Amino acid sequence: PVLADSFEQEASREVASKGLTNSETLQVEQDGKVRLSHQVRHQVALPPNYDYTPIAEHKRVNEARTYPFTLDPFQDTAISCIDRGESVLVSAHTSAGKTVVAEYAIAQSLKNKQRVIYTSPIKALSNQKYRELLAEFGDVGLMTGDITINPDAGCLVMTTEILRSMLYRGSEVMREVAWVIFDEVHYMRDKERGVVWEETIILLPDKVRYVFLSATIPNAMEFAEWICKIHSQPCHIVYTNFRPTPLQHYLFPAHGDGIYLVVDEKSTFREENFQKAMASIAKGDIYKIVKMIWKKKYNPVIVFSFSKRDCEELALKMSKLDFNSDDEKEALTKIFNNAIALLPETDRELPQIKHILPLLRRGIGIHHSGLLPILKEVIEILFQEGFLKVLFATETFSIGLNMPAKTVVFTSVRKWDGQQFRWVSGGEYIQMSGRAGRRGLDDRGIVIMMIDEKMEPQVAKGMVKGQADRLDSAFHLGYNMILNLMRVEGISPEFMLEHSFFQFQNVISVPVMEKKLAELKKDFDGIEVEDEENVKEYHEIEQAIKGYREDVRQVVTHPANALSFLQPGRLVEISVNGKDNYGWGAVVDFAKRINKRNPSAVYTDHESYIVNVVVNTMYIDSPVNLLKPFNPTLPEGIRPAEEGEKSICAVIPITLDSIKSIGNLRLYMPKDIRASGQKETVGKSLREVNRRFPDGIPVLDPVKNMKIEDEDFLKLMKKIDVLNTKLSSNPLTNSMRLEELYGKYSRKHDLHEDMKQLKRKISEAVIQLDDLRRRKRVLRRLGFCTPNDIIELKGRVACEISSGDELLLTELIFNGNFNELKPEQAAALLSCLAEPLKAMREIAAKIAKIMKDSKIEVVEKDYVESFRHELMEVVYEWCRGTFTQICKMTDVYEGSLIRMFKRLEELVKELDVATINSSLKEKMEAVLKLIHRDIVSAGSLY
Repeated sequence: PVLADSFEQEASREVASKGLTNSETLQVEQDGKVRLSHQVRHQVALPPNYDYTPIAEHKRVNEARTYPFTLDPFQDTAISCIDRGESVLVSAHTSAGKTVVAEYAIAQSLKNKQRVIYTSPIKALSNQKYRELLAEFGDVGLMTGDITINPDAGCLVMTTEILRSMLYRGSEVMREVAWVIFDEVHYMRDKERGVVWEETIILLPDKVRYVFLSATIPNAMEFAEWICKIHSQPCHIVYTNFRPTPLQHYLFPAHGDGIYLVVDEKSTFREENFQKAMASIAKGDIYKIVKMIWKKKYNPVIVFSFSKRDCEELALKMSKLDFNSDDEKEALTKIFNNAIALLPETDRELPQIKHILPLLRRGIGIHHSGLLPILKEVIEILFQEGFLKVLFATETFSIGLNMPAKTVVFTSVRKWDGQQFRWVSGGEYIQMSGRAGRRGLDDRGIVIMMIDEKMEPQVAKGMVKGQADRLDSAFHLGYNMILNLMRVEGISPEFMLEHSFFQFQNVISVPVMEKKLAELKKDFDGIEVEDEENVKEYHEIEQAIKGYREDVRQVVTHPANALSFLQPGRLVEISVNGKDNYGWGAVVDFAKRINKRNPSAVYTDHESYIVNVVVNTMYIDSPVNLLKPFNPTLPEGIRPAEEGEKSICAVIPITLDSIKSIGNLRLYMPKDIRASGQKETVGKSLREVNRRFPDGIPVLDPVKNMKIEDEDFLKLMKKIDVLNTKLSSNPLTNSMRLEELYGKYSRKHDLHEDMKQLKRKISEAVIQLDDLRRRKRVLRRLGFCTPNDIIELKGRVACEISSGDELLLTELIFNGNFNELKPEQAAALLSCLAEPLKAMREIAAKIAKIMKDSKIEVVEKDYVESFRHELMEVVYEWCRGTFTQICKMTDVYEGSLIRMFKRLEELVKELDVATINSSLKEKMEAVLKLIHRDIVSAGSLY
């Protein structure tokens, strides 16, 4: 395919505000308004020799849909693609200003008595768009699993999954369908729902036209080419950095009194205001800012926290304040109780609505991942109406609601993940902050970023003036899809892979690699070194030496030997993960690693113990306030200081792989921790000891000190002497150029091994094929036949898609006909004293030996513990019947229930797809009755 018709256009709007500062933010226009611009870029991907007319030159004859306001060029061009009948992709921020474009496509379809599909990811947003489209268009139709009404329609709204099935099933409506409109296309990078999007598209007919709707996305021109490649047709892209109601961006430093406009409505980076801000460098800070905003009247606020545990402590500490808005509570309680009575009664009690309602009263709440879907949409409507003024809410919203604005306040600048404490990304920042600002209802949206760490200009420039995450494919070959590939005709797995966006992105990367591997092949074949033959043998010998003593380190540093040493004060040589030398330090303590985020986790012998060390070589700006206990993942920003930087004393966690050597020395370690100078004094002792051994600290001899006398060990040391001989005995007896000719050849060798690894990434769809090949090799040993056609067992999967592992579950059926009180062991596969949990584990490892036999991933415990015993006895007791009792048996939020209830249940119950093991199909309808009625009519529409 071919790229053409590229152009940028400028556009500018008018709004004036001083906001949260002392001065007016922008140089003012006479009206009291402010002239602000935004750019809007377009290009098209065209098929070879396609007769194209430049979209700028186009004139629409017949306005399908007509609009009251002046359209924007980001809109106006998309609409001319649609009217040229040329697929178009639009990314802009969720002003949902995109809607204008969709509305046009629809109306254009129905004007032509054609049919057109509108897909969103989620059943709910299907209803919301449905109601919206219904009110404007009439013959609209809704297809969820949940709801399905007037399908004999011309405008059909369906979940993305619906469509997937329909393309796989009878391409039925499809025949009359002109345009398919994908909302929230950026969801395709999701590791989960992200394959649905890709698959679906891939399936679709080269003859249907597309309208893609995205949030802003860096490279989307890679997306259109793909469409232009696989549905052989023109695809336009339409991007804008437009912001519906401009944003302002403050840092609130944590000593906490002054507040600094850091990025403007341009976005001009207020560099000076910033460096002022960093200079003025944590519970109560938040209250100060909470009160401040209700007082400064930037009225409703989402206070983003990254954990559930934070949103709950911080929403209640502001439940002291706005217990007012209570002449408003003289109205609130009523639509809030439009609910609790709609409940089952026993499931209407409990610490559920308890608490909550003062916060409701006090114009406040929290935001789940733990509440109830109605508990949260009452809130969402409480937020819609602004009855709640501060919701202490979490990163993650229902994918994705509509939310009140004016005020967005990050409680932080960092995110955990077990545990990197890492900076918010460019991407994360745009989404979360994207919530501040309301159309018309706000002359500006406000972003306030509680910072608490010295942070470089280019770091924050990346975070506050960054871009959104790449759309990168999330495709991969799952079984219950391979089968469906196999069965229905015309459509090979091998056709899917070659057609995936994934293999596409990979296809583009290859000329990229080539240009550099060809750029590196000029440079390795550019460095020529004298007596290369003589240098080499010398270079290799020194490297063989390098490699053996590494083997030695691995022994010493091993927990069988090391641990018996290493008392507080032990001197240790730190090179963490091999790249961060922090030199000598002293042991504070150590501990068996306790991986809490993952129960069934396995660690190396070296990675299995965590060591605390005082080092004094720590870069001074390292946010050492961030590293957590016995968690040797050192946050980005925590580095050792290099030649000519300032240092400090810190206590860091390491693994035994971070240890370069154990000294034969112990200094004094205060058991009084790092308490008020205690770690600094040790810092002075390290300074002393490091000054007392400039050359180095005497290392413990493995043999004379550590009683290490393995036969295997000694032979290693012997090899070392053997080399050290041949090496010394080399005619680079101080060759006067030894450091010059080594350096010259080492660069040659470094570039050589690097040209190898880019020679490998290069040349290799041919990557995805193996899992395909290997999944069939697994599959044939089971349910598909050996010529790769679907047999019986591949009926006991292929139709599923909601598989809690479709193959361990298909295999337990044709084997284990249990009782009634014990088969709640589906908790073991769908949640992520008398036990039949060995029947799945004896069956798994065999299945997992196959997955090992067909050369896929791993059997060993990780496949066997892939199916979790953790909450196996909890969901087990629920099979015997209170809602309030079961919640006393462990520690999982009451929102984990309506998911896993509908996730352990929806696993047991879609077995639609036409009959039979009798004893199953009956004792299991019972299995479905003993849990549904305990929280009966799930029921949740709006």
